[PDB]
Amino acid sequence: EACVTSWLWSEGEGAVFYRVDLHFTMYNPCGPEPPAHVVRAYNQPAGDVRGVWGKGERTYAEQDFRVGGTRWHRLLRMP
Amino acid sequence: EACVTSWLWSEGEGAVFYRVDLHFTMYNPCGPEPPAHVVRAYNQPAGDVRGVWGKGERTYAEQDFRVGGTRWHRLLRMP
Repeated sequence: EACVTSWLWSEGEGAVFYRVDLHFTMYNPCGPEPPAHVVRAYNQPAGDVRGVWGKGERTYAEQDFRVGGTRWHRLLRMP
Repeated sequence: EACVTSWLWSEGEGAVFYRVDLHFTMYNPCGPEPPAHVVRAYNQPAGDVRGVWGKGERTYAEQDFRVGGTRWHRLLRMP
């Protein structure tokens, strides 16, 4: 049982910032449901990747994408 | 501060299963580092999607992919 993280922010005014942490720790979920738009945004397969940052040790991949009508960003661990 | 989840399993003998939960709750991470191969597998942009299951209310998208030499699967919430 352990953990990693990633971040998730949007562009345009009214932008939201996200510091997400993922825990790899039969019935029922594990809590509530934030704004559902922030879920359908962190999951969407942004097949395009145009960034590789961080300092490794740790390696993050940066990936912009438009959903509906709002441009995001999403940097995830990538060893 | 709240939560969603998703699952992550592999094919071929010696397969691992994963029940992952994501918490959208300046310095430092948030814990340890599981087997790094399971991180570089849940993050990889599987741009291809060939599944839409669950019962909605809740909606999951199913998406197979080959990394290196191991075929996975990955079903994520998609409202």
